[PDB]
Amino acid sequence: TLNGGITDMLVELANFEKNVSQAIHKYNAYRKAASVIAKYPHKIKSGAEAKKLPGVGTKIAEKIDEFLATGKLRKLEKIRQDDTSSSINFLTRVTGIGPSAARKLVDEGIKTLEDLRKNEDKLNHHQRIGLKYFEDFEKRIPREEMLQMQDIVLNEVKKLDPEYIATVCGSFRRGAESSGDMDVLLTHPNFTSESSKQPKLLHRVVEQLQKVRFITDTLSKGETKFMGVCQLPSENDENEYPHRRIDIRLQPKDQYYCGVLYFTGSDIFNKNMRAHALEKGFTINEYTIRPLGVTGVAGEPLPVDSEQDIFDYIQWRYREPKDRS
Repeated sequence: TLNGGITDMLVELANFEKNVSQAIHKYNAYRKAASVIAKYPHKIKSGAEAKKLPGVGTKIAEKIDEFLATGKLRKLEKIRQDDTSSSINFLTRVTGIGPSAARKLVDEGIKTLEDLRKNEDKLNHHQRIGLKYFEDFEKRIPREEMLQMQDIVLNEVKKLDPEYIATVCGSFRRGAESSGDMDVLLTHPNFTSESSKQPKLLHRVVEQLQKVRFITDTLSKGETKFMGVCQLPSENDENEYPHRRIDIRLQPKDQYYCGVLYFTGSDIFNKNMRAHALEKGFTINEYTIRPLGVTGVAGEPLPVDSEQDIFDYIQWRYREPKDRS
């Protein structure tokens, strides 16, 4: 280009006056300056040459002049900041606050982490702890620490009851050098899809994990899923281990490996695996795999005793989790 940087700036400016301002006659103005400058066959070197062109006003020349000196524009910086549909996506980075809540805070004035902490009365318990450990929850968890966390969790589970099965899933299970959090899939032969719902099989693990000081906060304690906060034991060291997000999911025995498969995923891998079951005439859920007919009529859930059965069913060779990108 000769003037791309100017027209880019100008069009973005224009779309603000139509989207956000609904001041449509400044849209039309900014557009005019884009078209002419875009048709002007020389490289603009300052704002006054533009002001000549029958569409670049003083204020636009006033705008263009800034862009060619710094390499940026102050007007567009704060507009990119104050976007309602981008400030909503930063508030959702706090656990507990979905877009539902994120909408509820932004147009009421609160849109920043400082302003979130300027009005804690407007946010529930889950959201408050999420807001408190926010920076910690930003951090990655090195594999080293994941391996330690796994030790604690898996040792406590086995001690409680040999019949419990616990698998740490997610990118960790795919052998990733770092993780965002920990997600434990847990089952017990007393809990099946036909059986009567058994919240204490989950409760007992969570409580033991609190007893040994690994679990430090509860965000969400359900009947089949726990969401909370956890922390490695230190001794006493400058900035000890940061607080980590942990989830524990209790699944029915007969639906467990479908769960492990799903939660170990990779998103992309799960999609590709599901499309493929579908090509072979099977449907895969995080709970079951079933024959699928002609129409979307699904049949009876097939027996799964391992991740391997599911691969067998859809005619794939087993994939190591490490190879599930």
